[PDB]
Order: sequence, then C-alpha cells, then structure tokens
Amino acid sequence: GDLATTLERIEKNFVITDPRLPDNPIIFASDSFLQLTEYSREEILGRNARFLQGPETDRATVRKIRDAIDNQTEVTVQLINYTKSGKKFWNLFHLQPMRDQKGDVQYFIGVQLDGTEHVRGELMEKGIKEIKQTAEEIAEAALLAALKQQIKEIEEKIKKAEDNGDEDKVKELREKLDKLRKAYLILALLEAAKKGQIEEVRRLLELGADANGADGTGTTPLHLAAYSGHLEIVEVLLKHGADVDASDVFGYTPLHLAAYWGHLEIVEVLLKNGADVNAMDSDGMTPLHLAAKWGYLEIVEVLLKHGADVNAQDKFGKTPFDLAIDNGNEDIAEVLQKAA
Repeated sequence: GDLATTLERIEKNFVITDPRLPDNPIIFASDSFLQLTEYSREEILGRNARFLQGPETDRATVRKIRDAIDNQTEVTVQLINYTKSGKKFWNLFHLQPMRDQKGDVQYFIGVQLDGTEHVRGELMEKGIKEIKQTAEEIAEAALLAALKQQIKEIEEKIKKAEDNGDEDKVKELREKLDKLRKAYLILALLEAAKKGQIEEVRRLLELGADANGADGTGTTPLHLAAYSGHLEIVEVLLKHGADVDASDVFGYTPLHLAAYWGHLEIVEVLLKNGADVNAMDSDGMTPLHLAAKWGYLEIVEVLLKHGADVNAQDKFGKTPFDLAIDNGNEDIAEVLQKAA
C-alpha cells in the first residue's frame, strides 16, 4: 500500500512474502528482481516463488529454504534460479523473517545479490554482509509502514467513537495513539538521524519527536549522528534538548563515538554543550583513552582544553599516556606528558 512506496526508494534486488496467506506468496517485488527474472508485478505478485526453480536447481538447497521458512529462522544460500525465458542464473540470496507482529513473524524478506555468476570466498562473504544489511534496512522500513498503518486505523476508530458520542472510548484510543505515535516518531528520528536526513530530523522534532528516544541498545539519535559525523544534526538535537551524556549498553556516550571515529568538530560541539569529558565506558575507557589509543592528536588537544583527566585508568590500569606509548603515538604521549 504505502508500504509499496518507500520500498521503491530501496533500489536493490529483493521480494517480501506473507507466510500468513497460504503458500507464502510474494506481496512485493523490487525493480532489480523483476528486471533480472524478466517478469512483471502482475504475473508474480500473489504467486509462490518456486517458479524461480528448475531442473539444475539444487533440491537439497530448496529443502534448507523450506526448513528455515517452516522454523522461522534466517538462511543464506547460493543456487541456480530461472528467468521467465528459462535462462539459468546464480542466486546468492539471504532469507530473514520480519518479526514484531506483537513480537512474532508476519513477513519473510528475500534479498538476492546483483550477480548471475557463481561467487566464492571473501568476494561472497562481503556480498552476504551487503544483502544481510540490505534486509536489516527493509525490516526497519516495513515496521514503520506497519505502525503508520495502525495509526491510520486508530484515528478512524476515534472518528467512529466521536460520532457515537462515546467520550470514554474517544479518550481510551487517543491514549493508545499518543503511545503508538511517540513510538513511531522515535523510530523515524533514529533512522532520519542514521541517514543524516537533516530536514526530516528538523520536520520530526517539530512534530514533538522525543530527542531522547533510544533503540533497544540505549543508542539515541545523538549517538547515531555522532557515529556518522553529522554536525548540523548533532547541533539541532542539542537545541531540542537531547541528553549530551546518553550512555548505551556498552558505556558509549556520543563523545566516545565522536572520538573513536575522529569527528573533531562534533567532539567540540559536544564539549561546548557540557559533555562529561571524563565519562567511562564499561571498560573504563574515557574519550581521551580512545583519541590517544587511535592517534587523533587534535581531538586529544581539544579534550584537554575542556578538562580531560590525564590520570584516569581503564580496567587494565592504563592511562591515555600509557596507550599512546603502546600504539607508538610518540607525539600524543609527549602532549599527555606536557599536561601530566
């Protein structure tokens, strides 16, 4: 529906199927896939994908696919597949279920790697990372389309109630909505921020998106923007009052991520907005430990302007000076002496 709209922004080879409809038919096919298979939406959608198979198609592999589908697990296979015309091609394809149908499996995602020639080794292991991560992407898009869909429906159930003059049921839904909708803007913001979409971050924050919405891992929009080196987004997120010292699972504040990845300008913004210069991660690494270990001298110099404790230790007793020495960053060690 609206599903079928953003899915076209994803210019990669894949399909989606619904295991809840019988014989698990294709509900979406990408332009890459339709071009490659010499088919059209009309002649494949609502159809089970075994039409790809032929005599040369490895029957054991088909059963590995069957089994993964029935058991709701992922699976990565390479095998021979057939165009409309009967042209054989190598399909290196990843299958993964889309979960959270109330914490469940509602869809299967099948990402094929662009290629008709049998791939091998680390050429192949890269392509597997690619189509694995292409599928992560689609799960994200598909979830949002679903939450968008529920909000449409609840808004219509309000109207129905509003006209029945059912004020007690109008407030019982308006409270479900607000929950579901906050939840949406949180996911839309994390992804807007990942992709550095500065206008969509802006647009969202102004619909009252929670700038402190974490993913599962305590990863906030600020962590993503810091990781990716998106300055204008880091700045706007601080303007809408996002916690500059959000930790994740791992102990990482955005200042840790900016340090690891050498985003100097973003290190500066964070500090100027009151970042805990001396925040430790779960391994007692401070941002100074990280800039020193990985040889980001300018980031070391900026950290020290704003109070970095040069005597701070990690769970191995090492100071930032001790790690510059261990990584042969002689220049950085010399600065951590001139401030020791």
